[PDB]
Amino acid sequence: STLANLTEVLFRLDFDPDTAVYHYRGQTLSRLQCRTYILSQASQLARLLKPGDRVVLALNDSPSLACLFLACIAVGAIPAVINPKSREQALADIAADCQASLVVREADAPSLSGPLAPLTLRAAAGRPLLDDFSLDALVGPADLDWSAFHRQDPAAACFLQYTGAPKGVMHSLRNTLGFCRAFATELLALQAGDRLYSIPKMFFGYGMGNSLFFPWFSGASALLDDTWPSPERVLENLVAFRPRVLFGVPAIYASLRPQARELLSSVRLAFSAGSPLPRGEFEFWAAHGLEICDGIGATEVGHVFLANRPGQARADSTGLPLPGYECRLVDREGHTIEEAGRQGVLLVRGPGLSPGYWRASEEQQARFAGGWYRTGDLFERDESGAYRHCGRED
Ligand SMILES: Nc1ccccc1C(=O)OP(=O)(O)OC[C@H]1O[C@@H](n2cnc3c(N)ncnc32)[C@H](O)[C@@H]1O
Repeated sequence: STLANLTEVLFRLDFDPDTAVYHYRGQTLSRLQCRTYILSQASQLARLLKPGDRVVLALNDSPSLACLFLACIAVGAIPAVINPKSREQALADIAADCQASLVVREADAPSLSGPLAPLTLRAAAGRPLLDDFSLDALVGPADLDWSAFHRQDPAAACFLQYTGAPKGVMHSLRNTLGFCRAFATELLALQAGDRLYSIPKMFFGYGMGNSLFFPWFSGASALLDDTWPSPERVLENLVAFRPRVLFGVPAIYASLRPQARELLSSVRLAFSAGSPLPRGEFEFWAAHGLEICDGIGATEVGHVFLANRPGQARADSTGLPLPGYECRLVDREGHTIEEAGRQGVLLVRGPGLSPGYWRASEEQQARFAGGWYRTGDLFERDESGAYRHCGRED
């Protein structure tokens, strides 16, 4: 296989550079604007990080976060995005687990300490559209025409996602493009220019796909918001941004019921993940003319791998495996279940599957045994081949 770089690959995708990619605080950035800034920032990060160095980003959703993440990948660093409001010990544990060289935090955040503590840098106060994260002062201004991408095997780790003792899921160029194609192209068929709004943030793998990657991958644009998603703020964003595609979770759709008319003004594709979408929620929204598509993803599988298809969703159901994925149910003795209406543990293989955990015991890595990911979820299949969640194994 040819050595490649995920950021470089995204930049080569054939979409109009003048179209929007990210929206933030009433402002918009084009593909070209972000690419220029990412390359400039990469030229600075290359003075600080060697290929392979890990980076933890403890930041609220913003274009600067998304661009910094891709600039890290551009230089061969391995970033991970975590909750900016993580307790100090939790951030320390993650930074220690991936042996991070650098942590980028919110303004006024404390410095990391302890054995092999990473360098801590801070975002600027005032929430600028584009932030240098003190790099101008630390390593000097950026180069003007940087393009020194670090190219590596497409199966090698290029970023981490942390969902007990923290476990970092490795994601590679190959399986990232894999989960993007299966979900953004094959399931949702996102179109260039589509305005996307994910309420879940980029420290959740669901939100990272929705907001960080799919805009680049499909030529769409995403609203990024660094404040918490109170129903009041979600409503403000809906009215201001008018997204065509909404990524939520079941409780969010419940909370949006009083604002159904405003949501229906612009939302044509409504997705729900994270936990099962109740029939009552599906049917409330159907009565207002909105189909909600329930699908399951997991960090170890990159994104959604089994879902209701737009135009064909059904209540009280998780739908069908996405193109490229294979799903299997096993009984308590490990035997494959062929019958309908019989629950078992769901295993999955396919394009989005992670190559493994960054640092783990053999027992932890055994969740990936045999080229499948063992979800730990109990599911049953009906005669049509559709799946329904039934709980967690024990
Ligand atoms: N990482 C993701 C990317 C995309 C979309 C979701 C995720 C995501 O949730 O990733 P996590 O690793 O935090 O959690 C995975 C676990 O969450 C549960 N689950 C998720 N979606 C559903 C659903 N629709 N119905 C029923 N259970 C669901 C299930 O227990 C699963 O094992």
